[PDB]
Amino acid sequence: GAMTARKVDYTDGATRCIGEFHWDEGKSGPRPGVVVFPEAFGLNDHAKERARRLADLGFAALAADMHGDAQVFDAASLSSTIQGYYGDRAHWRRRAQAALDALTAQPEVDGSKVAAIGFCFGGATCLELARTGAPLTAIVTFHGGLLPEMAGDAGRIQSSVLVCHGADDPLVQDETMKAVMDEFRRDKVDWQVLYLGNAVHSFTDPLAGSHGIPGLAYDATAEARSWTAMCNLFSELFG
Amino acid sequence: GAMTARKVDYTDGATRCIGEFHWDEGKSGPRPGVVVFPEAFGLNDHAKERARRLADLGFAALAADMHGDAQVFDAASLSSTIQGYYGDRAHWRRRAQAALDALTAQPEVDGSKVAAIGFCFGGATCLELARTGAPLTAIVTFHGGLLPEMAGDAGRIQSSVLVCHGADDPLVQDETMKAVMDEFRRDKVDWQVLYLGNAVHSFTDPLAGSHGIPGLAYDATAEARSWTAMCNLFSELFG
Ligand SMILES: [Cl-]
Ligand SMILES: [Mg+2]
Ligand SMILES: [Mg+2]
Repeated sequence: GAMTARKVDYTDGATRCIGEFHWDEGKSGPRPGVVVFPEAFGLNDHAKERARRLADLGFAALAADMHGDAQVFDAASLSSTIQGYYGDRAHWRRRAQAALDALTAQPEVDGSKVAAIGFCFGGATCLELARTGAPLTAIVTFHGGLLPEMAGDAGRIQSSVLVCHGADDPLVQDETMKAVMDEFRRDKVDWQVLYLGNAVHSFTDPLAGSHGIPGLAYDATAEARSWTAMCNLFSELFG
Repeated sequence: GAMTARKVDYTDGATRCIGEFHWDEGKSGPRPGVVVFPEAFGLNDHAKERARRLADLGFAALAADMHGDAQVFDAASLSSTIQGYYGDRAHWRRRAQAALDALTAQPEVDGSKVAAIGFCFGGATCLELARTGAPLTAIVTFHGGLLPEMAGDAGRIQSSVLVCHGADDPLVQDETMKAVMDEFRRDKVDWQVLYLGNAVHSFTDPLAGSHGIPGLAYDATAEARSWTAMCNLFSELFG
């Protein structure tokens, strides 16, 4: 019947992280692995549920702890450490790589077949990680607040890229989306961008409206369609 | 085993059209109907194959004859017909509606569950037809050279809209895509736009390169992914 989950301790320098690894015990042997990067709030029920859903699709999934000590922040207390990441992208990248290493350390994971998904800040985190040249098959971002690349990033992405974007999301500027697409074009990345009408930021979270942060709202249609697009990409590229 | 096809005679004023209707004889009773609008060349093997593939998915599909007398043009001989449509959008719309009426006339079609897909000019045709307020559940455009709306079109689309766009297609301007998306936003249409990286115009046709028209090339990845997105939307909205 049910999927199983277990805590995974890992480190990034002096920071101790506690992720949660989801897999189907009913399935035997190595299988594709997915890192799930949460929203800025941190490792929360939303991210863990997405990892569970991935285990139910036949994957081994690690819900990542970016902040360390499984810390969760509310809207008020958040800028430390989110600005920490934007102001030091090398540090941000190492923290993401630590999660990918923790995934690949699990014996249920086929290390040759790994991907990453992420939500909001976690979506941005997927793209940062891909830009290091990590050996990812695919990344999928969900309402990710993507950044333009750093000098030296050109040509490094090895993964397929699917960006699922809320078409009315006020937190992501048109100019940024165009710049990122132009990077993908330049490098001939295997890329897609799916614009989801009537969707804003955090469209995948039924609690999106609970934070009192403007520009965040749930849209079940966008959640379903983006998840299906992700599922299709993984089925195409794995197995 | 195999799907079946039959010719369907219909008229738009003085113009006699000969479409081709595809269905599974193994399936009994009314089923969702799809009009397939071809590229500018006219009713050809490419369009008929897509109608066949739709019949294999459980739909009743009419490959439309826009030009009349099942006429096909090559790249050289094409403009007199095509400029005819762009210079008289009301006429273009009536010609499209005649195909939709011919579909709905077939006893295998559930008239309450109809959609339209189109390729290139046929994609543009789907959007023109939806702008009349036709009772379509969904339209899906594949490398469609979409036009901005006519004065008086606002609020009229009742269908879901999925636009599958080749991200490097030189025949469709960024400004046009942005304008169309802004119409969808304004009216709160149930819309998506899927940008397919590395794809140009006519990405769904393995013969795209055979016409000697610059900007046209096949991309099997884009063909597959756009077809899957279409199939998903139909499964979501029908049944
Ligand atoms: Cl669903
Ligand atoms: Mg490459
Ligand atoms: Mg509406």
